Amino acid sequence: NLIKFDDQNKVFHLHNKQISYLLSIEDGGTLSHLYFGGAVKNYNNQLKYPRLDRGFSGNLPESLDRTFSRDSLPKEYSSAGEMDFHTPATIVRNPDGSNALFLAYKSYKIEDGKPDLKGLPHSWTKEDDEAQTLIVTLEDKVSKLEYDLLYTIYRDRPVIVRSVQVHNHGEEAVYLEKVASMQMDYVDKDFEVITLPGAHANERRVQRENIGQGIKVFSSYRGTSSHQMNPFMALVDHDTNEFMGEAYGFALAYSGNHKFEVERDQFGQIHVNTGINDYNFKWKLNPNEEFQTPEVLMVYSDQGLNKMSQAFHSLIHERIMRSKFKDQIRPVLVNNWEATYFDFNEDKLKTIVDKAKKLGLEMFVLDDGWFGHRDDDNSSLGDWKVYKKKFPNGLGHFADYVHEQGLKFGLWFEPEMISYESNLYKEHPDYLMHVPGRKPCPSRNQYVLELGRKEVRDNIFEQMVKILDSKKIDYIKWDMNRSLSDIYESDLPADQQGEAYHRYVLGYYDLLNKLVTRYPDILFEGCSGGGGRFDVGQAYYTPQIWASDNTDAIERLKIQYGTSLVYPQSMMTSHVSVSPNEQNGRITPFNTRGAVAMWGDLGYELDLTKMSDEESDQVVKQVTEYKKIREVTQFGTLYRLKASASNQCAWMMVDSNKNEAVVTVVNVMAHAQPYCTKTKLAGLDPDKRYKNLETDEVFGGDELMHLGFYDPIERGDFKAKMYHFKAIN
Amino acid sequence: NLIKFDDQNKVFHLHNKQISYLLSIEDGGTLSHLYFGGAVKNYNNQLKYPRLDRGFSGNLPESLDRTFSRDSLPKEYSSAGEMDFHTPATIVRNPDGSNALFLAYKSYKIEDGKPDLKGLPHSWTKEDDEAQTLIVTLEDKVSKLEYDLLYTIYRDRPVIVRSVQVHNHGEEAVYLEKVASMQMDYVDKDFEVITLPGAHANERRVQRENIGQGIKVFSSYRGTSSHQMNPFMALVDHDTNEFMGEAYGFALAYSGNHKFEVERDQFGQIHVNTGINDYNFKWKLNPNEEFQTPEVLMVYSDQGLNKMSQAFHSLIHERIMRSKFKDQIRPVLVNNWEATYFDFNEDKLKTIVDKAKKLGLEMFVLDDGWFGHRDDDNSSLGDWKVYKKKFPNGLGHFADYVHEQGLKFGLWFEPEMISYESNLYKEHPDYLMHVPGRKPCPSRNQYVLELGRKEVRDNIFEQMVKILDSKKIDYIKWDMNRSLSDIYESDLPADQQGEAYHRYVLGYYDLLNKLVTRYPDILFEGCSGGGGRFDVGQAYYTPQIWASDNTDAIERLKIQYGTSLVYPQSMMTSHVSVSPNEQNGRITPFNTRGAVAMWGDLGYELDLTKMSDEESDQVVKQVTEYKKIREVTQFGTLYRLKASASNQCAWMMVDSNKNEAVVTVVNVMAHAQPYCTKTKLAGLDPDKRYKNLETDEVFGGDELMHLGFYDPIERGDFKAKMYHFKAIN
Amino acid sequence: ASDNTDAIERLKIQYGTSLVYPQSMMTSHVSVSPNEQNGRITPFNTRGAVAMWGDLGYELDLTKMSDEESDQVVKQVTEYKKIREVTQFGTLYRLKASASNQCAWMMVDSNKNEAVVTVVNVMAHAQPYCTKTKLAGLDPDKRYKNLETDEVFGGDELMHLGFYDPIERGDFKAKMYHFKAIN
Amino acid sequence: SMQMDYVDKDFEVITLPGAHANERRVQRENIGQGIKVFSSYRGTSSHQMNPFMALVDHDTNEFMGEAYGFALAYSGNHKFEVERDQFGQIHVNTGINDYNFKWKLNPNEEFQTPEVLMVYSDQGLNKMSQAFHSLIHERIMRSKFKDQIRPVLVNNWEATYFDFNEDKLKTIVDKAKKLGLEM
Repeated sequence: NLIKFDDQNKVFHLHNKQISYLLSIEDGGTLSHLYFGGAVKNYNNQLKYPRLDRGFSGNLPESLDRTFSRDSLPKEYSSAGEMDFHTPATIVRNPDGSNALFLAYKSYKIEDGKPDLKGLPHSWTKEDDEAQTLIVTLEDKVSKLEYDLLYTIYRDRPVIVRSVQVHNHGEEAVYLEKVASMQMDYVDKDFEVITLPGAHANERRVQRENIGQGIKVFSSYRGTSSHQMNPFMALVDHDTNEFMGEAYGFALAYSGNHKFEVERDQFGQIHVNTGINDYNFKWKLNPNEEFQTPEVLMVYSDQGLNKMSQAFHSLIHERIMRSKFKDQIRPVLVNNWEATYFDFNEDKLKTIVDKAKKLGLEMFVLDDGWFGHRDDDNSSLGDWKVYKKKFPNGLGHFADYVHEQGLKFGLWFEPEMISYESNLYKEHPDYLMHVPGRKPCPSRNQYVLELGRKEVRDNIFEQMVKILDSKKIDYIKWDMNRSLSDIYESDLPADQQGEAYHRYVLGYYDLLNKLVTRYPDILFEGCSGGGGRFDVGQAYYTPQIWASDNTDAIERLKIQYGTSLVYPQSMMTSHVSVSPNEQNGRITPFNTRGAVAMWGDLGYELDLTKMSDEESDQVVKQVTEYKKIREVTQFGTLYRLKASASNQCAWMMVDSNKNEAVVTVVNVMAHAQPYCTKTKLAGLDPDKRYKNLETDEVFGGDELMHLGFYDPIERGDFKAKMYHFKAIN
Repeated sequence: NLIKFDDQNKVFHLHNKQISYLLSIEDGGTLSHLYFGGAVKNYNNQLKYPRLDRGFSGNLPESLDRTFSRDSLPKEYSSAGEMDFHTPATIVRNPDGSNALFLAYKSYKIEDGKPDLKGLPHSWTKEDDEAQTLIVTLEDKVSKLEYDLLYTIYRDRPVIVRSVQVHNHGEEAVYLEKVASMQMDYVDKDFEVITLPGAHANERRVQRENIGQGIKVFSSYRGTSSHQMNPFMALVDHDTNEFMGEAYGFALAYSGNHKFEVERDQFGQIHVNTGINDYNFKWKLNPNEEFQTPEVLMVYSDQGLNKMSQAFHSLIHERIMRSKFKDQIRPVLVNNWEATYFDFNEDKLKTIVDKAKKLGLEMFVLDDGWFGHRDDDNSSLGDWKVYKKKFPNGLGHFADYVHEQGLKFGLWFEPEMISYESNLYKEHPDYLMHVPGRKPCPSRNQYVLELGRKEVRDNIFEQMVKILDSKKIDYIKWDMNRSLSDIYESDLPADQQGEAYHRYVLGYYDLLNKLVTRYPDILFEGCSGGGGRFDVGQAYYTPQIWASDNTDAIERLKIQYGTSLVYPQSMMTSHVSVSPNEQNGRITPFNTRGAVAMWGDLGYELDLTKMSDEESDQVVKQVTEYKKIREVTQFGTLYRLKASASNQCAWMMVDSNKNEAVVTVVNVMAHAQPYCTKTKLAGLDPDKRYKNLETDEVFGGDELMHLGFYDPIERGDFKAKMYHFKAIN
Repeated sequence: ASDNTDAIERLKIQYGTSLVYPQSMMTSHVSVSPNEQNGRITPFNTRGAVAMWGDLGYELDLTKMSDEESDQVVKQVTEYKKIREVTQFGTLYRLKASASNQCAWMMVDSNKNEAVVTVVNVMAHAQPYCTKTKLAGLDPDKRYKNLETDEVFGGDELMHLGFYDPIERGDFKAKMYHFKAIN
Repeated sequence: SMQMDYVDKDFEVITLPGAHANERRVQRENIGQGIKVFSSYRGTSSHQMNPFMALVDHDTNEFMGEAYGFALAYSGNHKFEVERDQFGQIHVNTGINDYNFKWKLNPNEEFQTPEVLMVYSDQGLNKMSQAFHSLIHERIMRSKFKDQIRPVLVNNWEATYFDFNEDKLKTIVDKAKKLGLEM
């Protein structure tokens, strides 16, 4: 069906209408990568790697053929100790102290659908016939280890999904010092690389570079996927842009330490690994045990980055996210954090609720400060019980009030964290993650829990169900405000402390899965001081994620633009916040804040009771208009049109039948002598006729995409305009 | 004089007329990097790092101050487990299984001269007073480790030399999983990075790149400094070129596995480590032991890359090389490898000696094939006794014949290597480096010796002195023709197998040092399939090195150009070889091979007896000319003028008093309609008057550097011209 | 120099004008905000600092200024009279071009005893990169007192080390420095 | 007014294009084969293209590298031509634009062109600019005021446009006086 093995020339071919993926069994049972790209009907050996004696690239054991080398062949995988000098995909530590591993082809099987990954988020299928998986097994006969390489192709997607499962069939333990989820080697490709670096309050700007000889590394070891480097990269041709050219995307489905490596070697070849970062990673694999890596989603586009991005959005939204809310319009909420910070009580919050109701908002979210005795960020983490001074009648009483006003109710937690000045720390001080005999380093004056221990998770779990069993909470904002610095797990032997990072993430997933599974009618929004854990693995549990603590309309342009490179727009949230902006002091028009916050799932995060009449009227109009378009903005096909470095940022959504489109154009710097700009649309049907619903003028889809229209000329920095088109009969 | 500590502001200042280097003791005893660059007389706290609370950049143990972080401060050093998220300079494994180290300032001392590095090559002083060394001690009071950071400054050079010595003052062992020789952090610099990648027969092309957010790694783990990536890196301004702009050069004095890391972080700062590669590196440091790293040479130029390169040339030549030959003109020799390969006997070689004498050559080097039963490269490594079939009366009989013809005699060895097909292997099979139980991988159908074992080194040492004590050998070419792939040392415990790479190099150095020390009157030429081990460390033992097995005049332009970026031209050798070229098939003029080969130390490597009469005449003239100019070409100050991607490559040497200059200009591709080009000189005295010794015309130095001269126009590819100027009274 | 009197677009106009023409040849006025030609909003102090690069003037209805703006004018005028000999006639060095997100320049009197430096930041950032400003045109062996802080630095320090620019929130912000050689 | 031909130079060209309310941004380009023309025929030297050009090495910046500056001393139509030819040589003309220029020169008459100032810097654009500043200020400008501090003036144009009378201007004058303005 989708996957065939030609036993004549030892070539595996994964194939659908859009893509072909070819790999083969070369000399020494070496698994060789041939091709990933546009579909071909057949293969006829034209990509067999040329034989050449290359100085200092050595050969297979006992071989006299100097023209074949594992140091030059493009491959599907690699290891330390096989006469390869590229950065290896896997590294094993053997009882004799060596790091040797020499993998050779053993067998394969082809099966329908794709197997569940134990303890990890993963992509899946609705019907078994919609995908197939190839599992190629390699073995080292001396250490008796077997590596299963998994490859999944979906029938209807330009996607290959890969991961690795290691098995110890020997009599002694080994340690896994590194296990990449995949490796891909290219020949005669002159790619550029695109990644999404950033910082707190500055996530995921698009960065794009040449690849020189050596290794470029994009990674995190913060215990999280991180603000500073998203687990994603794309390889593109020099000329690829948003609308044309080839692109290969690689998204790692994992929310902890990642490592993407892009190496160009001495023969001009590009070698790529992705998976769990090997930094302090050393997994003890006992006899008869197995280790499963997270998976990587790989997308090929033959036609620009929007098309690449759209394939990620569709896969994530349709075959990764489990939430019952994933296909449901998301509520327009007010969140009180920037509005009040810690300085509030119930009565203060009730006036905000009352104002939210008059403005037509749909949900009120209670943010940090409701619990323990949290008056500031120096205490109380670990004590998930209401702070009575602020809620004298309990939380249920406030929740009832919110519901009474026609609003849903949301609540913030930070389940992974603990403060010295908490009841939790006084009763269970060993729950705090640290190295015994060493003072731990603080970050935001708090510390991290040992989520690798069941007892620790059970305690936090029980605290939480005590609040959530009332079913008065409709939504949970799950936050996480520091990286891991003191890496240890107190109940493991010394020789297993290389497991602490990954066991932390497994425990996080386990606790999280337990809560979203127990409360399927709760909308969970992920958060980590903004977008510090914004990845495909997280999507599996939370259908939306706070993109950034930076709520400036202008800096949000670059953050939402970069985020959309991988993640569907319904997965990121965006709030209208006060001006001057609280993080950078920028002054922006209220209407621009609105229009930028409608790209993600719209909400409000400012003190609504302090808005002028004029601002309130604008909120009324924004919310009324958003309710009419949000099915299209939240779930339509997304096209990036213009990137902010150009002084304009523009994007649009089109519904799946191309009958309706919503376009936004934002101008950054004003100029006294402005150049005329045009905006051209994308993704319309050239033979439909579209009415501009503001002006009632009608335009062929062909006109909107080829002619476009003039952006209106106006004075003032930071101005936006929106357009709404609908196909007529 | 050169080093001061201000104990009130806690600032160390190393200073001479050219450079200043500033570092301070910051909060928490954190050693902070302030500045390295043009000299300043005083310092007044203006570079104190700004305090800002940065999200997810955590703080010191027990500190309430969030505006200071080891994750944002620029530093002299760093480690895993100190709340820093950059790639760490050092990583330690403790008995409790953790990788935590927390270093804090302990004390300093300032000494004259600089201390010897045990078991390693290093720079040194002739008079104590020409340099001073600052040693800053940092400690971790829990593990009781102490790290000594050494900083040496020479009075008359724009150089800082750095290394690290780790001491275990606790009661239990630790393991060192990484120990960088140096770290340097920069603020608000938008550098490009230059490196010297290549391949076998394609070494050290200049590569130049932008630095994006993430980590760029330039490294080797071939057990040698390598063909693929030289242990060198420079950081430069975007507008820096050969003649102007700032440049920072870093050369690691080490001939094993290296790793240069250049990270640009989330706050736009650039973070650099250099040292021994941490790949499979794990050094067990028992109580009361120490570990010394190789040193790094750092050069600052405020005026282009020529001036940076010249500071390295001068340091290497005057204060690193130890050979009695280092200041002596190098012989014009013939080497028979490309002339005959393996297919020769004594009588064939004698005709070549005879022709060499007629042509005025000064030395004959007997290359591979003279020993064991070496008829091809499938046997005999490890059997260093003459091959009686080829030398029926012994090696001394041939050596004597060479001397009778008035030439010196050189001999090739590959002391680090072993063939299965050898007496060495038959008698001592366990000398062969391999993981017990695993067939080793072959490369050039040979294997590596366990140089980490005294027994093994002594065996080879004794074989070699038996030949060399005859006093009949004036020169040794020391070759090494494959990388290390099966990494183990049979006499170490399993938990010390992470010492195998570094013990191998230490053993190599130990054997090499012993031999060069016993034979001060022998000229040693290093080699490793060409330039696979061309580094500052090797220079300490061998004053010249075979630059590449590529002997094509045109590809050698790029190899020699990139080589000269760090290494004095007297350290590289270059031979006129046959056309068509044996490696790439290019056809070049005999004159062009001559001119390109006089940049390095000139030699011939082709069957002299087969040359036409016209070529013999060219050789006679080349050799007669070279003897006149070679004091200037071999030891004069070097200036690169034009790089070959321009279609021209040009360079010149000027003697120390600027009275004599030799210039070479090579045109690569001809054109039917050629543009006129000019060549301008550099490094002359503008107020001297220089006679062109071919034409007798006289030009002011100012004219030669400002006006230059037209290059002659000719047809034909791959043509060269040389000029020789001398100052007149 | 231009009918455009926006402090921010004036950075590029004044920068390109100075490529050829002495600064005393161009005039620059403090004008109202929002700017009348492009609608940009800028701090009053930034308009002052950019308008002192050329020969300073005011072009706005002085009778409509708030008391706070009038005090700023009094202070701008008082400061400008002290320094204008150097800013109008000192040797001009451009230091930073606005596309870098900063525009900076400085004037040094003919004996290198006095210098006036201006640094203007265009876009604010939530997560700002530290920047330094290095001076040019000073005597490396003179010692120069910052007249605001009273701290003293060698000419060599000010040109090779420079100093950290202060980190502030808000778009379109300026800082000036006045150095004078001491005995 | 002049012509300059270069051999084996791989210059970039800097010019000062703009528009009304947007004059003299720095622009910097490669020179390909063909002719690049920078000019005015507005009867003035113009907002759109200042009569100035510099040729610089690729690595030249504000502080280092060679630069050649060419300023045409003329306030009418100019034309700067930078031609790179079929043999890689660079040919430059500067003078009065020839566009609808046709001057009848009778027997025994003469025609004098405006002059071009050419500056060579061996050390960056600041140094080039400083030489233009010094020449223009000391050897071109004739005005008695050229060496005198320039007055801090208020100009009423953006303050009132056309809508004023004397009484209104007098209130602005009074306020200007309180603020310490001089004209």
